[PDB]
Order: sequence, then structure tokens, then C-alpha cells
Amino acid sequence: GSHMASVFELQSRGNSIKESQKRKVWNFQDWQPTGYAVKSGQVITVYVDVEDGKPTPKLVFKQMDSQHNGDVTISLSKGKNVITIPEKPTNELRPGTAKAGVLYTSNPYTSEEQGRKPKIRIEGAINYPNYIKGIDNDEEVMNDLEEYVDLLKKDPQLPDVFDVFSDKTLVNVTATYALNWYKNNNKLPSETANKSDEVIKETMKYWGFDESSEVNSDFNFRYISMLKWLDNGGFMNAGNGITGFNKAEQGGALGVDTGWGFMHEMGHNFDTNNRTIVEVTNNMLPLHFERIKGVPSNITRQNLWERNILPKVALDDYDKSLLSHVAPLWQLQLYDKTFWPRFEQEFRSRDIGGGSWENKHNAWVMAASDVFKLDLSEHFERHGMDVWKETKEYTSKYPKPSNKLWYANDKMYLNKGGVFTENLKFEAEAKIVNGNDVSISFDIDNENKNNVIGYEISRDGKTIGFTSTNNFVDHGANHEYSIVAYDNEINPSKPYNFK
Repeated sequence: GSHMASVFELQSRGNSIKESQKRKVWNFQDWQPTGYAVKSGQVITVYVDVEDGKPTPKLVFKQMDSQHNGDVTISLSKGKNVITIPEKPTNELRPGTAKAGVLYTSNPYTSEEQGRKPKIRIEGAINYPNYIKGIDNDEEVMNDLEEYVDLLKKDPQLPDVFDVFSDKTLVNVTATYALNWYKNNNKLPSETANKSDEVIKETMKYWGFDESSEVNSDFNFRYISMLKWLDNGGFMNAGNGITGFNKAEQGGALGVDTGWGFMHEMGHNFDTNNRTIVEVTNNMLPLHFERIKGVPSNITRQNLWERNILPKVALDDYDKSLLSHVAPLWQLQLYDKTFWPRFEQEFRSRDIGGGSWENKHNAWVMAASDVFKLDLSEHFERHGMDVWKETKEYTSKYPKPSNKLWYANDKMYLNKGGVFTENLKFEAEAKIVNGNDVSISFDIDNENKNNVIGYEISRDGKTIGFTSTNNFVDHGANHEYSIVAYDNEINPSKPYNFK
């Protein structure tokens, strides 16, 4: 908050970049609050106390609303430091942004390295509004925001900034937007902080950081979501443990939006392993956040189950490009929610994957097979991946699944149902349409209506399709049909046959 101690004692928090690399995440920062704002070109005086000869903490100046992160690292020496605040190039900043920003501390050393905790004091800076979980209260900080927005009007050279520090995160937005958003929405910064922490917790659980080993343990970092000037770039961006969002998304940030846009960026930050294909695998994170909220996954949103995946995998003779590639892995995660953390754990701690596109694909098949104790070669080759003779040899040490796991789809959670009851009754009816197509519609009993995830269609003894919908059009009939319904745990019904 804006009435904090002038002398800060700094924890020796270790090098978060190095710790990151151990765990294959993308060089997370570990910025810690000061609550001070500065203008580019102003002088500040910083007093630093460390044991003689020991390494000193650093100051981070962060310019507001850059197309980049906006940070400059400022080195400090023991004793007095007369510092001129630096200035970012004008052309990097959203038009009309003051040359100004805020100070954080970075202290990337261990106790053993640094000795006694550094103490620092900063003179000549201005307090900007900020909430620090465990320190601040909502009433005061809202008052701080009211006061600072007024001060902004009087001195437009000051940075338009409000920060929320949680245990594990930083949310950086403008003060003017923050004040409006909290008031109009009847919300408080304490909630921004608590929700941010919940996101990191859920993310790290999903990724398999379960404290089972060093590469699976938490460490000292502060994940950062910050306002960036992204008008010309993509919608949002990622890197270095930072999510960037544009002006209009400040409310998403403060609300701790867990929709596709935000979580896709966090996903990029949580895996850099060059042994895998992170552009594919990082989508597992936003998909999960969709599922845990009951939201139809992007795979449903892009109509890919029906357009791409399900018709492809059914046949017996075996932005969106990326969802197709992730589909087989998502299906395994729909089938068993313990899959992904364990899969991530394998790639974090084992000499697997690497090499070409195709080599990494083959590694997924082997790793997923080990995790499940199932021979998943068929599963992956049904998605159109080329599984090699040796991979099949490797995986053939396990039994094949007895379920057609490639029929998994979002209905498995969206139904909020169970398995087929003993009373299951379903029927199919064919009509000839559009000239000479066979249009087969499906009806199911009321008790089982939310137990079904789709129907497999066979003709003259060959599987010709699977749809998660109530209708299938057979465009390729010149015939006896056989229909098998599938439930939320991918169990088949008895067949329904007609001629």
C-alpha cells in the first residue's frame, strides 16, 4: 500500500531465471513491491546495506504500457546510490504515455551467497496505488486509488498505474481503469489477488508440480500480467513469465479471466522443453481451464470434433492446425484427469523426445503409453500420426485399451452425466435426402440422454463414422447399418441394426 516502511528488508530469494530453467518454464521474474513511482530523467537516492563484499540486490524500473515489458535493471552498490531514472524510446510506448513507471526489487541470490538480508531505502520517489496481499486492506487502497487518480490530473507526467501483488503474481494495469472497474463492478483488489493465486495453484497442480522432486517443486517467482501496447501485434502475448494484454483487456486482468486468451499465454510461459512440441502441448492449459469451468473447449468452439477429429479416427484403414495436433492428448486427459500432470512430469525429468517433429510425436506415444500402462500406438495413428515400428515394439509391452479412447470429446464433461443405465434404449431412423444421401437420426431414452457422448456408425461390416451429434449423413451408400452409442466413460452400448 501507500503507507509502508521506508526501510525494506529483502529476502534472499535465489535466481528465479535459473530455477525456471531447471523446471522447463520460461525464465520467470521475481519482482518484489516497493510502491514507488518515478518519472524518466528524475534523480532518486537509494541506500543499500549488505555485508561488506557480498552481492547487492537490484532495482527494476518498469515503464508503463510498452509494446514490450518496459523494464530496465538498475545495479546498486553498498551505501549511497544517486540514480537517474532511464527513459524508454518513445516509439515503444502506446501513444500518449508519460515517460514514467514504477520500481520493483530483484534479489536473485541465496542466503548462503548473500549473508544477511539486504536493507534498502529509497528517497525522492512518489507513492503509487498498489495492493499487497497479507499487508493491505481494500478500503485504504481504494482511497489510495481515488487520491492518485486526482494527482494524475494535476501532474500528467506521473505514470497511470495500479499494481496488485498476490503471493505468486503481479497484475499491472492503469490506475484510472482500475478505479473505474472496481467501482462499476462492486469488486475489490483483495479478490484480484486471491483469484490470481488460485490460477497459479491450479496451473501448477495441472502441470505436476507436486513437490515430488526438485523439477516438480515450487520456487521463488512472481508471475506477471501487465498492460502492453499490442495494437499491431496479436491479441495478447507471452514470454519470461509475463502475460501481456491490451488496453481493453484490463478488466479481464483485474477479474482474473481464465478464458482462452489469458490462459493460452500462461500456457506458453509454463513450457519451453525443446524435447517436446510446446506450441502444441501448451494448449492443454487453456483447455483445462475451459473444462474446470464447464465451458465448451476451444475444440468444440472451433467445431473441430465434427469437422476434423471424429470422422478421421473412426475409419478402420488408418490456429486450428494446432488444436488438431493436441486433440489426441486432450482426449486422454478427458478420459483420465491424472494424465497431463504425469505426462508433464515424464518430460520434465527424463531424457525423452528431442530431434525432428516426427521423433517428438513418437516420444508422446511412448510416454503416454507408459503413463497409462496401455498400448496407445493405435490411438495416435488413428489421428494420422506416423507411429514407427520401434515405437510399436516399445508400447506393445502394454495391453491395448479396451475402449475406443479416440471417441473422447467434450460431451464427457458437458453432459454432467454418468454411464449408461441398464435400461438404455436408443434407435436410429434413415431417410434419403439431398438426392441420394442416407440421413440417419438418433433418439435415446430420457434417462440416458445426458449419458451419451456420440454414436458410431457401421455399414456392411465396416465402421464409416462417429458423431457426437444426433445425426449422421452417409454420403457413400450405393446396405445394412449398425449403430453403437457411447457413454461418458467411452463404453459402447449393444448395437442397433437396421436395413
